[PDB]
Amino acid sequence: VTALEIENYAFPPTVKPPGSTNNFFLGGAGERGIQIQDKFVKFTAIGVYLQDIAVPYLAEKWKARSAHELTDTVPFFRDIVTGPFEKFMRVTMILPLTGHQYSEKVSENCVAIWKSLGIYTDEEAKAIDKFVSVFKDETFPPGSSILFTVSPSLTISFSKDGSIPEVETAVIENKLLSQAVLESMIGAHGVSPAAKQSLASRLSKLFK
Ligand SMILES: O=C1C[C@@H](c2ccc(O)cc2)Oc2cc(O)cc(O)c21
Repeated sequence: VTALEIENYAFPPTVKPPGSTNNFFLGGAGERGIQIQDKFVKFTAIGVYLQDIAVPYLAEKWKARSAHELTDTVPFFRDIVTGPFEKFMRVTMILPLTGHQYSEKVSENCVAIWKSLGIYTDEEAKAIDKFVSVFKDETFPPGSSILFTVSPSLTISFSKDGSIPEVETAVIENKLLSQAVLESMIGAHGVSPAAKQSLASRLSKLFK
């Protein structure tokens, strides 16, 4: 596939997440913004990479549907989130964020929606606690990146720019946390509609 450039940040077509050794391709990328006082403040640029094997898996079930169709289909993105393949997310900050600011916002989203499905055990709370522990002292100037590998486990890595380090920072062995992080971005209530549309556009075409 092709590379994508989002808000002056470049996402190449392939990456090598640090922990894994599988091949990944850029499924899509998009900005993430919030609405404050009449203005859409763009905070991050998100790149969603998928393991190569995701194309045959998704091609079987989502072939013959237009990009417009896939964007609305909620089960299409749930398959991207939960499929039996690795996912890698790059979150590059457009505006500066502290790790506490980032993890707290990640935290409530993940905890509340887990209460939606009545799957919130005391284990996920421990996963959340570790997640917050990873981010506690981190700071993320413009251009720095938060890297997530979602594996059938969540691997967390940090970079001061857009490059991928050779060694992660932490691994959290929880399947729901690893999935929630990605759901919070490209899910039904996903904070990056633009990443969803990029994913819809690029994967449907790949299915051809
Ligand atoms: O990429 C971001 C930005 C982050 C954020 C924005 C502004 C702010 O003040 C604090 C955090 O919120 C998020 C929350 C998520 O669940 C997943 C995400 O990818 C993100």
